[PDB]
Parts: sequence; structure tokens; C-alpha cells
Amino acid sequence: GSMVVKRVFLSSDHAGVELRLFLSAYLRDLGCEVFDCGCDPKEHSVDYPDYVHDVVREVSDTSFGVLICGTGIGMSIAANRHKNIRAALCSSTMLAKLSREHNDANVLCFGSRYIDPDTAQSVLYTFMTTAFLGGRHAVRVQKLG
Amino acid sequence: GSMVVKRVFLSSDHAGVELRLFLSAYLRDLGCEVFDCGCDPKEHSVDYPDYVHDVVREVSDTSFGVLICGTGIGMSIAANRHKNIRAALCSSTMLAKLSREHNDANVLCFGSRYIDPDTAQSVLYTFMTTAFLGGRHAVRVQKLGE
Repeated sequence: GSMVVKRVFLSSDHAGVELRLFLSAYLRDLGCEVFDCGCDPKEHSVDYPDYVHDVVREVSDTSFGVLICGTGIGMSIAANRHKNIRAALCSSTMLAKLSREHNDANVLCFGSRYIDPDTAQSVLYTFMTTAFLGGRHAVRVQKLG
Repeated sequence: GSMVVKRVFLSSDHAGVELRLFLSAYLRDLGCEVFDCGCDPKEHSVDYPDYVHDVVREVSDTSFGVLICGTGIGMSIAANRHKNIRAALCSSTMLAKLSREHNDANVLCFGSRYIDPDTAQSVLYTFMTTAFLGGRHAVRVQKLGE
């Protein structure tokens, strides 16, 4: 149950600014290098697909991403356009745990209007501390690429 | 509410076969054209990514898709690799509703090991009968395909 990576890149549209900042702070307390990729908090309405690239281009075996829109659905659709990305909208620790175990998920999507910050913090901790199981999943994860 | 399309393509891996056949019969009873894209029920282990292509190839403004693996997580990742596809893993009618309203979702993913068939049928019904809201969502949905 140690941290699987210690670098995270986070973005949101306008709906996810508060959660994004709260989760960034948590991740700093945990000792991660944390990169904020916008949107600027002064923005009142932007389009979530415009805030995906700067996160997903940095995602790797040593760097994970967090994407936040109102529901999470749009961020997860957008992130998974990229073959090196494996993004899961998680509203529970169970879902985070399974996405990491089975799919080696490297982008965590949140719906800020439907999850409270304390629960999202738990979900992110599970995501960051769950190892990929490999084995029979390895071949499927390879194919996702 | 009115069904938004009357054509559905469905696929699964081995974990999803039973639910896939249950939801196909449901759709048929509802008067949909229903297209089974495997896997063969005789198959006891396959790879979910191999069963996405045949569904997403057929998805359009007139045709939706349903993808099923153990969790739904892998199918949603694999589905959203394609620019014409807007897939959502839904375990509740609320998420089905929101995915349609905001994202014009055209592929519904289920986790057969984590949803009971009767709840899955409600989720699918909601998905099929919820209109896209357009409005301020249209520009973002358009960007999803760019």
C-alpha cells in the first residue's frame, strides 16, 4: 500500500476548480510533486475538452492525471481518446481499486457536483496506493494500447 | 419517454454474456433492431478489447452500442478511443440520464459482476429514452469529436 507514483497533473473546467485545488493540497501534504494545469480559477465557464491535453501528454509510468468536470463523464470520454491513457470516473474507493488492479488506470476522473471533497480524497488515496495486478489483465491492458 | 434510436449493437467478453443476452431480449421486446456482436457464449475466456470494434464501427446518430465486461471500466476506456464514440459506464439511472443529457452518450457500458440484471434494464431504458439537451453542452460534445 505505498504510493505507486509521486507526480500528478490535475485539471478541471470551471465546475471542478474548488475540488481540484483541495485535491492538489492533499497531494502536496502526501509528498507528491503536483502540477496544476488549469483552468484559471477566475474563469466562470470553459469547455472541459480544452483542459485534457496538458494533463494527458504528461501521463506515464511515473506520472498520473486527475481530471474534473461537473459529472466526470466528459473528462473520462476525452482522456480515453489517447492510447497511452487509461481513465476511470470513480465515485467510490471500490471503483478506484478495480481500475488500478484490472486496468492499470493512470487518469482519475471526478464529477465535482456529485462527490463531496472528503470522499474524493479517499478515492484518490486508493487510486494512488493500489498496484496493478498484471497476470491475465496484462494482455488486455496491452491491447488497450 | 420516446426511444431516441431503434437500433442497438451489443457486445461482451465472457463475464458479460449472460447480461448481454438478457438486455438483448429486453431491447427486442421493446421493438428495437438488436445486433449481437459476440463474444460467442461458448467462450469461457476472451479479451474485452477485441469485442469493441464491431460495435463502435456501427454506432451513429441512428444506432447506439452497449458494451459489457466484468467492471465496465475496460469497455469504456476501449470505446472512447474512437472520436465518434461517447461511452459512459453507468450503474444508475441518474448517470445514464446525465450522460445522455450532457454528453449525448451513444455507448452504454456495464459491469456485469457489479450490477443486477433488473437494475441494468432500468439503466438501459433511461439511456435509450433520454434526449440530448444541446444548448451549452453542444460546443463541448462537438470538441469531443475533433
